[PDB]
Amino acid sequence: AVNGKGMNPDYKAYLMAPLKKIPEVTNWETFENDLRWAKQNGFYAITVDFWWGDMEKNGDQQFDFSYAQRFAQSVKNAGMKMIPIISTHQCGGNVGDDCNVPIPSWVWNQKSDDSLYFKSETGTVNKETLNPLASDVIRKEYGELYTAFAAAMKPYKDVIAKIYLSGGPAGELRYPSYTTSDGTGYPSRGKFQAYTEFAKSKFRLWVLNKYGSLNEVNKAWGTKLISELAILPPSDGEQFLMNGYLSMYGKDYLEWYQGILENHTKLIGELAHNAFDTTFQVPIGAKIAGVHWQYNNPTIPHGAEKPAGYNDYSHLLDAFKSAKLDVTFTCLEMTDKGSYPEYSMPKTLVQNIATLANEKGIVLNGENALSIGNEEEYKRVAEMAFNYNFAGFTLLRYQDVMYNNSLMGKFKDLLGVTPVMQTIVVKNVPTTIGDTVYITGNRAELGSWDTKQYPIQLYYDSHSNDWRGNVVLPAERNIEFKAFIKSKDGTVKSWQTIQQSWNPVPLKTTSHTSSW
Ligand SMILES: OC[C@H]1O[C@H](O[C@H]2[C@H](O)[C@@H](O)[C@@](O)(O[C@H]3[C@H](O)[C@@H](O)[C@@H](O[C@H]4[C@H](O)[C@@H](O)[C@@H](O)O[C@@H]4CO)O[C@@H]3CO)O[C@@H]2CO)[C@H](O)[C@@H](O)[C@@H]1O
Ligand SMILES: OC[C@H]1O[C@H](O[C@H]2[C@H](O)[C@@H](O)[C@H](O)O[C@@H]2CO)[C@H](O)[C@@H](O)[C@@H]1O
Ligand SMILES: OC[C@H]1O[C@H](O[C@H]2[C@H](O)[C@@H](O)[C@H](O)O[C@@H]2CO)[C@H](O)[C@@H](O)[C@@H]1O
Ligand SMILES: [Ca+2]
Repeated sequence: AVNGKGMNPDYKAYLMAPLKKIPEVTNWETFENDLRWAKQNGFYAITVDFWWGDMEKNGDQQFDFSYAQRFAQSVKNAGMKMIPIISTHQCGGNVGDDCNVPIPSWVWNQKSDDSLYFKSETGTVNKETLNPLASDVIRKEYGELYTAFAAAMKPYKDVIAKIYLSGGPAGELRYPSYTTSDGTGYPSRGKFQAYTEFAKSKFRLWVLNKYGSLNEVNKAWGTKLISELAILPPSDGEQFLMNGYLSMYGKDYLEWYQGILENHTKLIGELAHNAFDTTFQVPIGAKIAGVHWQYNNPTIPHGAEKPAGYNDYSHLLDAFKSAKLDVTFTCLEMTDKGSYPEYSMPKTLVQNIATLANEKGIVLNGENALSIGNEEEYKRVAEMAFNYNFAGFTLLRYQDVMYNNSLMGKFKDLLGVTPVMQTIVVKNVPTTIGDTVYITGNRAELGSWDTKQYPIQLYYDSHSNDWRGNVVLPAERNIEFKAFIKSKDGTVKSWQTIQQSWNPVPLKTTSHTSSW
């Protein structure tokens, strides 16, 4: 892995349940057998969307957690674990969606203004999830839902390994900037979603709070606004993305725009910990979307991410740290393209995100954005998961591997692995002052023969005059590896004579000793 490290010892593989209720896909008894099959293939737990639309459909405080309890019961019967997602967003309308569960229709009647939903640059209304600006409504509703959910599920604490929160559309903390109705679906630029009167008012008040008066606003932005009502979000999204973002106005607008998501993150994290820490005491997390298109568009740099709300990932992740929420990035199986017209750089995106997360000490989890039908995508996921310190990987989705033994087997081999500590010892290494020693191998867990950025470092043992390292390896998987030497300048000086192997890596911690 990067930084002379290896795979994360806490790595776990997860399986996404279907979007629709289990009975609409199969039966509970078969489902229990599926779970056992999943566990046998290296899956630690099943993640599942519990839709707000299903749990509080009829009206405020009219809960129904029976499906969830029933699901949990079967999970318990299979001797499995589960990760509930309190899906406060609509199922249907997003990529891969095979469902139709809008959030409770009554919620939209909690306000007479337009504070609850989103409106795009062109007026497209979106009601997939509550507008995070309506923090008062969010605090109440989410607080009540989380609290009631905790009580109803308390007797199933034993099978709940983690709890996920939904920070926006598709269960991700972002704005609904890429949708078919708004004409912003991949791979087009996204449209900003701050055009409801309420959003314009909030931005206006935020700006005036920051500078005090319009006169000071005009001084800071170098503008000549005639009235406070002239303080508005971008009137021309395209022009803003081309050059407007560079101005002090642009920086302020984006700070506010992303800031809303950061505050929302802190709010839901607070509400979740209050409702769950005592009852379950398990990690809590939220998701960030991989908006990889328009990444390197020369004309509109990161033209899809900024409208989605992603302007500064470092700053965004800090909010997750403050809220004590683990992060899941949802797009690891893709390769960089960076070519017209999509300007897609998903791999670069994931690496940057993973790097920030690791630096900040944020538990990082990953998912594949689209269904995987080939082993190559699994290898791409593995390269990212095992070289960028991911603590977990969740496969979308259930059916793809449950009904494809071939694919299921590839997954077990490459991603359904159990990490195990092992000591690697290499003797008679002809190193000189300044040299460092590393090992690299065939599997992703070993850096896939990369010597530049993914090798695993070994350390000299002056007591035994050899080089050693405690490495995390995939249990019961065959491996091939070789130690090699890097000079002070970082140049690879030489390699170990014979290629080593472990067929397979022992389940119990031990050591592998070989000579250079
Ligand atoms: O069961 C959990 C949730 O499952 C669904 O949400 C998934 C979604 O299906 C999945 O695609 C994803 O990854 O999120 C991002 C993704 O990271 C982005 O890349 C992008 O997807 C685009 C593709 O990358 C691109 O190649 C092309 O296909 O266009 C895609 C969409 O424009 O956008 C999505 C955001 O939706 O993760 C989520 C979260 O698990 C389901 O929708 C959701 O309701 C469930 O909660
Ligand atoms: O709120 C002030 C004005 O903001 C926008 O205008 C921005 C524009 O979005 C940006 O691309 C450019 O670089 O700067 C101007 C401000 O000088 C709105 O479009 C205007 O209607 C607002 O008055
Ligand atoms: O680059 C992929 C191959 O890496 C190694 O091959 C090394 C070899 O170990 C070393 O002794 C020699 O000097 O250089 C080659 C090429 O870098 C693995 O041993 C191979 O299995 C990989 O395919
Ligand atoms: Ca309520």
